[PDB]
Amino acid sequence: LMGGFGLKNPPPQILIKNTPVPANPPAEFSATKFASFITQYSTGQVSVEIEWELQKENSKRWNPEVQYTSNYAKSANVDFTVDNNGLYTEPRPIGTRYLTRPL
Amino acid sequence: LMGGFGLKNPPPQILIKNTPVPANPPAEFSATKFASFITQYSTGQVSVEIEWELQKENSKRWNPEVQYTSNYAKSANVDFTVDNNGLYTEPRPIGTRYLTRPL
Repeated sequence: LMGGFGLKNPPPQILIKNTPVPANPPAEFSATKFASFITQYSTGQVSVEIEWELQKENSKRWNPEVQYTSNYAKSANVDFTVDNNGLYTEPRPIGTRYLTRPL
Repeated sequence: LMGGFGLKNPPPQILIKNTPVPANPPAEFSATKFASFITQYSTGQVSVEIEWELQKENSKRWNPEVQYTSNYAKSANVDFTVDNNGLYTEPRPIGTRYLTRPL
């Protein structure tokens, strides 16, 4: 209901964890669980590649369609860009429904 | 300078004429040119087929382009349509320059 593709078998959850690295243990054995660890974290790169199939528009409509367009007029910023502080923003929601089809 | 494709050898001129059909000549010979003809005209269909080659847009631009679009708001007529008397009209000139390229 929030929109998109209902899947019986969706893309799987991908789970990641830093492996615990104990700190120095005591010199005599204790059966108590280790509470003492070397503080650490991890970083890397992730890539996602998705192939999408397209359904082409077959229309015989004579007159021009409504299209999504950026405003041609001047402004202080460009839509869907960073500002002078480096903050990327999205000016508005963009749906998918522009082209038309007979009912 | 009015725009378009300069051609050394353009599409040729296609010339058409109704063939003259004399009216009834006099019963004695005259060498004078016929001035008297059966009035007629012609009608038919004409087809023109042009193949156009396209140059695709390769851009890496991140933000959306300016696009030609029809206005989404309501109005009394639809652009590029006939009116209630059957008169087809063109609301405005449409150029070709919307997509962008680096210089």
